[PDB]
Order: sequence, then structure tokens, then C-alpha cells
Amino acid sequence: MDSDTLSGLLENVAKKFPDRRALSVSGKFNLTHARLHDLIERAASRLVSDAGIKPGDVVALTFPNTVEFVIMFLAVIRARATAAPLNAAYTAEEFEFYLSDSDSKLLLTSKEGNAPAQEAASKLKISHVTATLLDAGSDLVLSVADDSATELVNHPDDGALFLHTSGTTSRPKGVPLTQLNLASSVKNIKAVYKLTESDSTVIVLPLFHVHGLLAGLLSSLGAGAAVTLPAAGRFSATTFWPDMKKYNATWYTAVPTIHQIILDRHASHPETEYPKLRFIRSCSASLAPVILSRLEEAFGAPVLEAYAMTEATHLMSSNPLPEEGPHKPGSVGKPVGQEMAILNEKGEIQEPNNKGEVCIRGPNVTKGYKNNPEANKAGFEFGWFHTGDIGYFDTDGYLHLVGRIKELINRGGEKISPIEVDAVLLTHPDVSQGVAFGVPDEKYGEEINCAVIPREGTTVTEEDIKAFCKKNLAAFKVPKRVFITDNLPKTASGKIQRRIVAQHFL
Ligand SMILES: Nc1ncnc2c1ncn2[C@@H]1O[C@H](COP(=O)(O)OP(=O)(O)OP(=O)(O)O)[C@@H](O)[C@H]1O
Ligand SMILES: [Mg+2]
Repeated sequence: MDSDTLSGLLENVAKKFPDRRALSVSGKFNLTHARLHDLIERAASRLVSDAGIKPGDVVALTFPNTVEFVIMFLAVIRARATAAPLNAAYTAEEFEFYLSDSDSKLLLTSKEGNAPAQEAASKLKISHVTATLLDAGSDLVLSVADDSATELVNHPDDGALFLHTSGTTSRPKGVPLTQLNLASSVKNIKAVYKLTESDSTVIVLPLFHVHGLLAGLLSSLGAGAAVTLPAAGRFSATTFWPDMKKYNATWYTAVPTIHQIILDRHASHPETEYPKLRFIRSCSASLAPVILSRLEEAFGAPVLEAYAMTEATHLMSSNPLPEEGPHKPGSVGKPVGQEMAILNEKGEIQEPNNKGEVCIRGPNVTKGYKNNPEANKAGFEFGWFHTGDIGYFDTDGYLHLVGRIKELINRGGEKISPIEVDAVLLTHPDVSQGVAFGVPDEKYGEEINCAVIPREGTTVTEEDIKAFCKKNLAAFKVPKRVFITDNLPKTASGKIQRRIVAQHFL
């Protein structure tokens, strides 16, 4: 059943599991694998014959998390074109930038449209086409005027997905990913979680970032499993568990800020009963051990943390299923389907429990950034990609992350991990959210500060937080200032970015 292209893999899946459920929209649609496969083939045929899409063309997509986004994403790639999913919330100026930078030749949206994206596409003279799924008796309707897919051969080295990085420690970089990149990551994710055709999940993350796209959507479809999209095209804490129950979910994946919202909802409105999940997954930012504990206690499933990035087509490492090995709080587990090494600044491989930069090598990894010869010369050596993250392997081969090189706090020669300190802040009884960050300091060069959101109806002082930290951290790691606030900025992906927080409180 496996294949070295995503389109090939999905074809094998449809043939093996044609009448199993593939894709539901809560309360509305329920597509089987054969039906979805044919909707995709027919749409790809229309893109080639009627929209003039040629191999290597880039097609931009901007949708909520909807059935048309799924169908058109896979139709674009099937037609040997490259999909460039874009955040629907961008301004017209942002859209103009990303449409130009990706070399998009076509913009797809829903029939309702997206006014800023349409404004940008018109200014750049890029065609705009809408996509609508009506009923089970009809093909997907495309707004382009009136077979041709069948002939098409998908090559592992064809471009398939073009994304930018989240912009956390830099200006977002452009990342081209191939059919082969996608197929490799789908095989890795399916393998480490043993996804099979009886699995089922609800998507709670944006499908324009690789976490929800690769793990939630594509790896499920690649196992013959099922995916449910929320009725309103985005995560809702109120409909999450009803959807998970109704559509027989067996797992879900989310980022720590979304897991915290789900936990809050469990505290204020517990369900009378929860489904028994095989596992709950967390990725994209560190999962504090206390959040892991809270999730296992609330929902009774093992919580497996993974480590991933856009340049790796998502998954690099994960804690294993309990039947294969332990999962370690504070750890992102073992490499899956790729090589990984910890290197010092001279490129020497480090022994266990010695820190260094995490480097990876594998068929899931991008061949290189688009139009950035310098980032490529800096980031790649003999096939290995330098992640920019500092970590170490313990003697079981489990990876422990210390943090991004650019985020470590250098206080008078001692480096502080903001990950470590965050994990402590979240254990304070009255802290609902917390983030540590570096700031300039005239005596030590850099100092650590933090910001916390108190739990509703509690009052928290800087001095309480600091005292609590002093009981749980070496003194040099204790935030010198604690900012108390009602809200922290997070990305569309759900990451709190420390540089933004820092600037905001200074
Ligand atoms: N489980 C985890 N724990 C800690 N950090 C993680 C984890 N999973 C992913 N990360 C972090 O997320 C990064 C990947 O994020 P993504 O590819 O979305 O872009 P970004 O690094 O946030 O943005 P930019 O590349 O523009 O700086 C990893 O390099 C690592 O720093
Ligand atoms: Mg990055």
C-alpha cells in the first residue's frame, strides 16, 4: 500500500478501502475514500483542462477548514501543481506579498470568497476561481468555464506544497515541499502512531500550517482513516467533544495552547462521558509536564508529545505508543524515519546528555529554501539540515529540547531555558497561562522576565510568582520581573511568540 508520492499513496488507499469513511463535515457531509478520490480526480481534470494548470504551476488556496479546501488541495497536487495554502485572515497587503512571493498563477476560494485575497489577486492579475461541493450526486463545482487527470503521472520530485515558516525567530522563510516530502512524512506519522483504517479524528488546527495538514488530515487519509471538520471551519471548544463522540474519534492532535483551552472547558463544563481515545498528541511548542498530567487525568488517554517543523514536512521525533515504549514528560521522544544528531558549533557529534544543535536528515526534509542561497548554505551540510534548536539525547535515545538558539537567555555566562521556566510557571495554582522571555540587562547582558495570566477570580502578585519560582528553580533562573496580564498574543498556529511578548511589556 505505501508509495513515495502522496497522490500514489492515496490512490492505493481508495482502492483498498473504498467504502470506509474518509472526510466528514460535522452535521453535513460524509465522504467515503472512493467518493473523495473521484471528486479529487475530477477536480484535477478541470484544473488541467479548463484552468490551464501545468506541471510545476503554483495555485494559492485560502479557505476555512472545509471540505472544498481538502478536495482542492489534493486536486492541485494531483494535477502536478504546487498548493500554497494561505491564512484567510491576511490583509490585502499580506496577500499581495504572499501571492507574489509564491509565484501563484491561480487563487482558489470558496463561493463566499475572501475580499482581501481577491483584491490582492486582482491587483496582481491572478485568476480567481471558486470551489463549491453541493450534494453527493454532483462533482465539485468550479467557477471556470467548460478524463484529463487519468494520464497524469505524479513524480516524487514534483513540488506539491509551498509554505512559509511561522516567523518566530525571523522573517518567515519560503519552504517548497515535494510529493516525496509529503509521502515520507505521512508514512512516518502513520507508523509511529500505528494509524489504521479504524482510526478517526477531529481537526482542531488550521490546515494552512503543517501540523493540522500533515498529521490530522493527510496522515489519516493515508491510513484509510477518517477525518471530521467542525461545522464552522475552525476549532470550537463547545463542539469539540460532541464531534469526537458522534464521529467515533480515536485520537486527536493539537498544540499546547489548544490543549489548555480544552482543559479549561473540561473544568467549567465536564462532559457526562468521554470517548476512550487511543492517544492524545501534542506538537509545535513545548508541552509542560503539568499539562500532560492534566490531560491524562481529565481524559484517560496517553499523551504523546512530538517535535516538528515546516522544513521537516512536520514530524521529526515523537514519544512512542505505550505498547512500544514509555512516553517521557519534558521529552519529544525518538526520531521517526529520519536521522537526527546533536552537533556542537564545530559540527562534532555529541555524546548523550551533552547539548548541541539538533540536525536532521531524511526524505521528509525540504531540499532548500526558495530564493535564499545564503540560508541554504548556512542551514545544510552533506544532506543534514540545522534546525536552530538546542537539545540533547538521554541514554534511551529520547530527545529533550532546551530551546531555540535565538531564545536562550544568556545571563552573565549562564544560559537559561525559557521552556524550563514556563513549565514551572504553569504549575503555580493560580496561573492559567505563562511565558518566559529574555530582556536586555546592563549587568548580565540578558535577564529573564515573564508574563502570566491569572485564573479567573484569583489574584496573583509578582512577588507570589517570584517566591514560587524561587522554590522550584536555581536562583539565577528566576524571572526578575513578572508582568500580569489578561491576554497574550498567539499565532494562528496557536504559538505564543516570546519576542512579541517581550516587546509588548517593554
Ligand atoms: N514539542 C516541541 N517542544 C518545543 N518546541 C517545539 C516542539 N515542536 C516544535 N517546536 C518548535 O517549533 C519550531 C517549528 O515551528 P514552525 O516550523 O511552525 O516555525 P517557527 O520556527 O515557529 O517560525 P520561524 O521558522 O519563522 O522562526 C521548531 O523548530 C521548534 O523550535
Ligand atoms: Mg523555524
